[PDB]
Amino acid sequence: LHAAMADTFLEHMCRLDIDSPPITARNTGIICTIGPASRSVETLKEMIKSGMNVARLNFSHGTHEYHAETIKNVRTATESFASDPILYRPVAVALDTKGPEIRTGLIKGSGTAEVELKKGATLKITLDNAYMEKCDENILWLDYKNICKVVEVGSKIYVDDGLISLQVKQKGADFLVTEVENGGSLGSKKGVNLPGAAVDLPAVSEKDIQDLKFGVEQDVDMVFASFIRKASDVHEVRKVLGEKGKNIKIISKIENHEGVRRFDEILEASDGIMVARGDLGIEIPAEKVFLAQKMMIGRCNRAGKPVICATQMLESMIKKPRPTRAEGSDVANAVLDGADCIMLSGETAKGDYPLEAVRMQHLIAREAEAAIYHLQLFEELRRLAPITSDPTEATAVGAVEASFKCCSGAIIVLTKSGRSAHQVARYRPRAPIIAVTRNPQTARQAHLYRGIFPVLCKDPVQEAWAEDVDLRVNFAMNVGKARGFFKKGDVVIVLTGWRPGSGFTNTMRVVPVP
Amino acid sequence: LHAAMADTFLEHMCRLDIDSPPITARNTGIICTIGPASRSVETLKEMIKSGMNVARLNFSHGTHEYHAETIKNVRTATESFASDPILYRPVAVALDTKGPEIRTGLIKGSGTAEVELKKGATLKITLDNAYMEKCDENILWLDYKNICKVVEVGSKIYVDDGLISLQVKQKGADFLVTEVENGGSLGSKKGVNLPGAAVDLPAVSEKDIQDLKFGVEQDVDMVFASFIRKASDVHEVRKVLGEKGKNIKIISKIENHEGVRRFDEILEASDGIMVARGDLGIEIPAEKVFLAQKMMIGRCNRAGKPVICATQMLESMIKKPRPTRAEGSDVANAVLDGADCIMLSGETAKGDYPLEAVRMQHLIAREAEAAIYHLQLFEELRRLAPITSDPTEATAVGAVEASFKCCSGAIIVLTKSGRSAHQVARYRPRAPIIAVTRNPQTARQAHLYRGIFPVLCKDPVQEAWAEDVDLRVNFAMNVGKARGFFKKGDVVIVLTGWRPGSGFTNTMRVVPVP
Amino acid sequence: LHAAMADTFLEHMCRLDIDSPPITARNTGIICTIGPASRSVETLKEMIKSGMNVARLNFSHGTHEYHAETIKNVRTATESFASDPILYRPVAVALDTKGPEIRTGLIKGSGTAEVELKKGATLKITLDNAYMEKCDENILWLDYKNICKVVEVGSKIYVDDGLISLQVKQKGADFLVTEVENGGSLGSKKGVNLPGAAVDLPAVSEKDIQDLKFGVEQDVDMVFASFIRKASDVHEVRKVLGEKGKNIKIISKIENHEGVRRFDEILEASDGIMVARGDLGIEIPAEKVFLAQKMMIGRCNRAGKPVICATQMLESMIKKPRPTRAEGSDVANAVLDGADCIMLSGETAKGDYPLEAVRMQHLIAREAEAAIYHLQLFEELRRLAPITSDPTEATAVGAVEASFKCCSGAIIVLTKSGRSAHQVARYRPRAPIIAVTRNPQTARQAHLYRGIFPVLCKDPVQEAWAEDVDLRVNFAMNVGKARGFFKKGDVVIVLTGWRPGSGFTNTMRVVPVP
Ligand SMILES: O=P(O)(O)OC[C@H]1O[C@](O)(COP(=O)(O)O)[C@@H](O)[C@@H]1O
Ligand SMILES: O=P(O)(O)OC[C@H]1O[C@](O)(COP(=O)(O)O)[C@@H](O)[C@@H]1O
Ligand SMILES: O=P(O)(O)OC[C@H]1O[C@](O)(COP(=O)(O)O)[C@@H](O)[C@@H]1O
Ligand SMILES: NS(=O)(=O)c1cccc2c(O)cccc12
Ligand SMILES: NS(=O)(=O)c1cccc2c(O)cccc12
Ligand SMILES: NS(=O)(=O)c1cccc2c(O)cccc12
Repeated sequence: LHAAMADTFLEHMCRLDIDSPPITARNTGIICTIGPASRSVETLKEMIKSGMNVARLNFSHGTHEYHAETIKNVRTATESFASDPILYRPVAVALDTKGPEIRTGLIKGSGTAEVELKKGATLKITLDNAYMEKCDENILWLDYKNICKVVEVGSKIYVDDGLISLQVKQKGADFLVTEVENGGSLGSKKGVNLPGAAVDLPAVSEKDIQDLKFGVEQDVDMVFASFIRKASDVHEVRKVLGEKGKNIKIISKIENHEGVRRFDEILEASDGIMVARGDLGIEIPAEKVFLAQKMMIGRCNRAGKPVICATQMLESMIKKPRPTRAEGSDVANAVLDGADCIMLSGETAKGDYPLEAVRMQHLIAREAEAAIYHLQLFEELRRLAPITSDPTEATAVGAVEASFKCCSGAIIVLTKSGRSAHQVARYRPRAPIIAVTRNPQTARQAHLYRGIFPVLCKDPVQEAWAEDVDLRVNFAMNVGKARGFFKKGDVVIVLTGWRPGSGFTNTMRVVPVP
Repeated sequence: LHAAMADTFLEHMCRLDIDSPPITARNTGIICTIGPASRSVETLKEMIKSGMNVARLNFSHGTHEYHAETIKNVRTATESFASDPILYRPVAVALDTKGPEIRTGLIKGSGTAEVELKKGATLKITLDNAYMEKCDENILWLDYKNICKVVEVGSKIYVDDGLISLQVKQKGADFLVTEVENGGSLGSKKGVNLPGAAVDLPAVSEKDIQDLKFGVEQDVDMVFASFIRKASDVHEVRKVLGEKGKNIKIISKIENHEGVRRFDEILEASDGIMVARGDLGIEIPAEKVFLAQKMMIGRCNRAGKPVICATQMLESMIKKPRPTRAEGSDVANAVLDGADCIMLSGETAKGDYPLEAVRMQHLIAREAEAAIYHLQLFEELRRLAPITSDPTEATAVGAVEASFKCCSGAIIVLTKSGRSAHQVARYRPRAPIIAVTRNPQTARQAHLYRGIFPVLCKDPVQEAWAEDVDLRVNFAMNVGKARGFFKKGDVVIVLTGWRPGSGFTNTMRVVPVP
Repeated sequence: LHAAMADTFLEHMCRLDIDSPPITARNTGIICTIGPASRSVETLKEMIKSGMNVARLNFSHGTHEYHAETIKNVRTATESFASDPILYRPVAVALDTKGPEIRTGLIKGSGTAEVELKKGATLKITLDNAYMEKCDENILWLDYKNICKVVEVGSKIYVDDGLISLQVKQKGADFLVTEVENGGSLGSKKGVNLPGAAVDLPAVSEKDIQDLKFGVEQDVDMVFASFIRKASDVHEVRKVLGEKGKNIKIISKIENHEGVRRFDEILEASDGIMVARGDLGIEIPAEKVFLAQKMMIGRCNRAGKPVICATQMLESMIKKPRPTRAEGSDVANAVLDGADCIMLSGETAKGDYPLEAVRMQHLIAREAEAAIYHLQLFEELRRLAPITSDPTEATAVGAVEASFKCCSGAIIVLTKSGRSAHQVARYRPRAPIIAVTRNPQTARQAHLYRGIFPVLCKDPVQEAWAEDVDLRVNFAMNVGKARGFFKKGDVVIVLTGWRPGSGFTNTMRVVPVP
C-alpha cells in the first residue's frame, strides 16, 4: 500500500510532497469563542458546518442572563442537525472563568482620564482606600492589599498589559516606592501583572463562585479555570463544582511565571491544560513564550492528558479575509508538536470574518496532521509507557500498532465513559478514532482528546447484548462512509469489551468495511 | 560540565527550562530591507548595533541613482565602527532583482479606475494591444503574449495577488474565455499569477539585465534572483553577472509551483535558496505553504547550502511595538528547522519601529538556538554524509565532534575563500564559529551560513608565515572575549592549514583561552 | 570510498559478505601461556612471528629457577628481531599468581589412593589435623579452617572441580555433616570450591608474596591476580608490589560467585579484568557463564578498561591441528562483544600444535573485527561518555570521528605513558592505532588495550623538539607501510602534543602518507 516512511527526521522532512492530498479526517479539535459576531443561530449553524466542536463562553464581560441566551443558541443550532442521526456532529460548551485580578483605581477622580508616566519618574503605590478616585501620577492605588508581603525589591510591576513597567526601589509596608521603566498614557481600572512572583489572591474569586455555580446549573461540558498557581487552586475549583457537577472537566489555564514553575503538580491535578499564550507573554519575556508552550505540550503528551493551545493564533483575520504566513505556520506548528485542539478568540467573537477563520483553521490543521513523523513519535511513546497488567491498556496499544501495519482507515471503539477511546488517542494513531457512545455528555468532552471523532447513538437498546454491540459497530461504519473516512472493502480495527459495563475492553478485531 | 541531554525528542522537549539563560552568541543572521524608514545614516548605525548583517536593497521601486545613495549610506555606517578593529561588524549588501511579471492594462482608459467582477461573470482575455487603455469588465489585456500555449482549460488565473481568481473555460488562440470565481474591485497595472503552470517568460527581463549589471559595478555581495523555474534561469543570471562579478553569490527565490516541483536541480545550480513565503502563498494554497518551507530548509540542510527564510515574519510590527504570539513562534520555528538567516521586509522598510523589529528578531532567534536538539540532529547529519578522502572535510567533522565533548565556547577557523568555515557550519555546532579572514568580501558573504560570525583582520602580513597564523588566531580570541563568547581559562577548538594557500586545512588543535 | 553501512543491526548482519577480504591489521592481542611445548627459543621466535604479544607464565607449578629460564628465553627471542628497528614487535610478560585454595588431605594415608562416594552417602568434614593422612569415605579433612563460619546449611561444596558435589545438612563447629549429590572416585590433595559463598582466605597467600616479590625483581609487565573477591584484595596486591613495581599493571581474575556479585568496585580498583571462564564455570552453573562474560566485557567497555578473555577457547587444538566449529565461533564471538585480547592455555603450553593454535587465533580475530557494527557501537559509546574540559579527551574523540569519515588507514599517536593511545582505543576506531613511544615498558603494556599496535623508537633524541616529533611520526609511517596498513598517497590521522611532557596532547592533524 503506502510506501515505507523515512529512516530519519531529516530524511522525513526532505520527502514532504505538496502534491500529496491529505486524509478527509481532521484530528485536532476547533474551539470558537462566541461573541457579538457569532451569537446568531444562523451564524452558529453555519460555523458548526465549517468545523466547530467547542463553543467557548467568556465569563469576563456580560451578565448571567446574556450568557444563557448564548447557550440556548449554541444548543438550538447543535440540535438543528440532529434529525439525521448519521450526520449529527455533537458540540461542547465551555466556560472561561474570569479569574483573580489586581486593578488600578479611577485616575484624577474621572471615569476616563489620562496620565503620562516618564522613563525615570518615581511612584509611591498606596493601598489606602482614600487615594482611589483621586489617583495621580505620583500616587497609585492597587486593588491587591497583600502586595508588600509578596513583591520584593527589584521585582517589576507591569501595568495595562505591560505598556508600563516599573521597578520596586523600597518597600516599607502600606506603600512601595518605584522607578518607572516604560512610558505612556495610563487609564482607570487597568490590570496589574507582577512577574516572577508568588501571588496570594484567592483561587476562586467571589464572582467566579457564582459563575462556576451557574455553569453546573446550565450543564456545561468543561470549565477553563483561569490563573492557576498551585495544585491546591485546581482542587478548590473541584470543590465548588460539587458532586452535582463532578463530571465537568477542569482545564487549568497556565498564565503566570509560578504556574509554569510548578507545572508538574498542576497537571497531576487537572483533566487537561490550556497554554494561554496571551497572558503568559506579559508575565514572562515574549521571546521565551515559545519554549514554555513546547515544554508544556511536551509533558502533556507524556502524561496522556489533552493540551488546548490558545490566543493570537489567526489574529490578523479580524480585519482581512486571509491570514499572514506567520499565522498559517503557527497553527501548523502547534498541530505538529501535538497540541490537542486550538483556540480562536477575537477572530470568531469580534471579527468581520468568523466563518473564514474557522474554515482556515480546518484546512491548515488537516495538512499539518499529514506531516507528523509517526513511525518515530509512536516508537518513543511506547518506550516512555509503564508496563502494567491492565487489559484496556494492552488492547489499546495493540489496536494502534495494528492500525499502522494495515494502513487502517479508522478505529471504531465502543465507549461509555470515554476512557477506552482516551487510551487509544494517547498514542497518536494516524487513523481517525470513531467512538460510539450512548452517554450524550461523554460524546461532548471527547472533543478534547486529539484523534477522537465522537458519534452519539440514539438507536434504543436491543435485548441480546451481543446484538446491541453489533448494532453500534454498524452505526460507526455508516458514519465513517458518509463522511469519507473509508469505502467498502477497506479495513478497520474495532475495539470492544467482553461483558457490558465500564472497563472491560479487551477485544481488538480487524474487519473489512461492509 | 553541562549534564547529558535527553535520550529522545519527546524527553528533550519536556526538559526545556525557561529559567535557563542562553549563550551570548546568536547563530542565525538578520537581513533587513532598507527603505524610507531606515535609509538615514543615524538609523543604519543604530540598526547595525541591534544585529543587522545583510542590508537588502529592493530593486522593484526607485531609480538607479536612488539606490546608490542607499548603498553609500549602508557603507558610511558600516565603516563608522571600523576605527576599533576588534568591535567592527562587517555588513553584506544584497540586491533583490524585480523579476518577470504578467500585468493588467489601464482600466476604462483612466489612471486609477475601479471595475466590479461578480462571482460567475464571464471574461474574455485578449492579447491585442488595442484593448489596453480601454480595458473593461468583459475584456482584459494581459502583458503576457504567450499565455495560450501555457494555460490549459481548468487552470485558474489569480489577479491582484489572488483577490480575484478566475477559471479558464475555452482557449481559442488570441483569446481565452473564463468564469470568475472570486469577486472584488480591480485596478490598472495589477499582477497576474497563473497556478500549477510552466510559464515561458525570459529568466532575466530587460530591466533586470541593467540591474544585475548595475550591482556588479556597485560591488554588491550577493544577488537575490527572483522567479526561478528551471536550473537554466539560475545559469542565465550567472552568465549576465560575467567574469567581472563571478564571486557574487546567487540565491534563487523559489516563488511559483514549478519552482518547488523542480527544486532539486535549482539547488544544485545556486549558492543558496530563499523561501519567499510571500509570493509562494498565492501561486499555491496558503494551508500548504508551511510544508514547502519545511521540505526546502530540509533539503538545503542535507545539501549543505544556506537557506534564507523570508516574508510576513513580524508583519504586525509595522504598526505596534510588540509582536503577536504567532509572529514570535514563527521566527522561533524557522530557526528550529534550520533556517540559516531570516528576513524583515515591511517591518524595517516602512514601519514605525525598525530598530525594535530587529531587536526582537535578535532575542527570539537566540533563545530558539538553545532549544535545538543537537545530539540527535548532529548524529543524523553524519549518517547522511558521504565518506570522502578530502582532508578539509575530515578535519571539520572532527572539529565539531570535539566541540560537543569539551563544551567548547568557540571554533576559530582561519579562512580565505570561506570554504573551511562553510564545512564546519554544515554540521550545526552549538558553539559559534569565529572565522578570521583578510579577504574583506569573504567576510561579508559569511553571513549566509548559519553559525559563522566572521571577523576581518587588518593587521599587515608578518614575515614568518607560522607567526602570521599565530597573529590571526590571537585576534579571534581578543574578539571572542570582548564579545563574551568565552573568558580566560575557557576552552576553544582552532582549525588551521599546514602550508599557506587555499584548501589545505587539516590541523585541529584544542587550546585554553589566554 | 567505502559505501554507507546498514541503518540497522539486522540490516547490518544480512549484508556480511564472505568474499570481502579484511584489513591487514589485527586489533585484539594474543596471549600465549608458556609451558613445555613452547619454552624453547626456536619455538618462541616462531610464535612471535605468528602473532604472540604477551607470554604468560603460570606460577602454579614449577620453581623460581625454572620460570627465570623461561623469561630469559622469551626475552632472547623477543630481542632476536630487534636488529631491524622497523620490524621489531615488542612482547609483554605476565605472571599468573597461584592464588588461595582449599584442599583435601591424603586419602587412606597413601600418596595416590581412590575412594568411591555414592549418590546419597553421608560425610563428616573435620578440620582436626589428625584425620589428614588418614582421610576416608566417612571423614574428610579440609585445608580451610574457618569454613564453618562461612558455609551455611544448603550451601553445596564442589570437590575435584565439581566431579563431586555435596550438600551441607548440619554444621556444629569443628565439623559439618553433608549428603553427597554427585558420585565418582576421589583422590588426595584435590581442590574444593564452595558456591554462592563469601570465603575469608587471605588475598595474597604466603606463596604469592614470594611470587609477586619475585616478579618485581624480574621486571614483568603485568600481574594476573587470581581469586579476587573484594576491592580490598586488589588493594593488597598493589601494596605488596610496592613503589619499586608501582607501574606493573594488576589484572584481577574474576573467578567466584562473590567476584561477579561485587564486580563494579573491583573494576574501579584494577587496571583491567580477566574473565576466567575455567574456574567461573564450577563456582556457578555452566549454562550461566556466558551471561557473566557478556556482562563483564560490557561494563569494562563502558569504563574504558581492558578485558582479557580466557580458557577453553581452542581446547580441541591440543590433539587435532584444526579446531571444531564451536571453538571457531567462540573466539569470533568474544572478539565481537569487545574482548580486548584473548588467551590460549593448554593449546600453547602442552599441545602438539602450539604454532597452529596461534596462527588460528590470528586469522579468526582478524575476520571478526571486520564484522563489528561500528557506526552504531561508536554512536553509543559517545552518548555514554561524560562531558569534561580535558583537552586530551576531546582530541581523542575528534581523532576517532575523523578516522571514520576519511576511511583513514591508521592513527599515529605519540605517547609516553601510553594514556594518549589508551583514550583513542576507548572508542574502538576501525583503523589500527600505531603508538610511538620511547619508554620500552609503555610499549609492552599497550598490548592490553584493543586496537593499539605499539612501536618502540630507538633513534636518539634530536636537539630541536619540533624536529624530534617529526622524526617519531615518520617512523610510524615507515612502520605502517612495511606492515601494510597503508600505502603512499593514503590518509592518516596523527595525534600530537603542543609542549613536551605528559598530558598535553591537543593537536589532531590529517596527513597524506609520504
Ligand atoms: O470506555 P469505557 O468506559 O471502558 O467503556 C467500555 C465498555 O464499552 C463496551 O464495549 C460496550 O458495552 P456497553 O453496552 O455497557 O456500553 C463494554 O463491553 C466495555 O467495557
Ligand atoms: O577556507 P580556505 O579557502 O580553504 O582557507 C584555508 C587556508 O587558510 C589558512 O589556514 C591560512 O593561510 P593564509 O595565510 O594563506 O590565509 C591556510 O593554511 C589554509 O589552507
Ligand atoms: O600519552 P601521554 O603520556 O599523555 O604522552 C603525550 C605526550 O607525547 C608528546 O606528543 C611527545 O612528547 P615527548 O617528546 O615528551 O614524548 C607530548 O607532546 C605529549 O604531551
Ligand atoms: N512534529 S513531529 O511529528 O516531528 C513530533 C511531534 C511530537 C513528538 C515527536 C517525537 O517524540 C519524535 C519525533 C517527532 C515528534
Ligand atoms: N528543531 S530540531 O532541533 O528538533 C531539528 C531540526 C532540524 C533537524 C532535526 C533532525 O534531523 C533530527 C532531530 C531534530 C531536528
Ligand atoms: N558485536 S557488535 O559489533 O554488534 C557490538 C559489540 C559491542 C557493543 C555494541 C553496541 O553497543 C551496539 C551495537 C553493536 C555492538
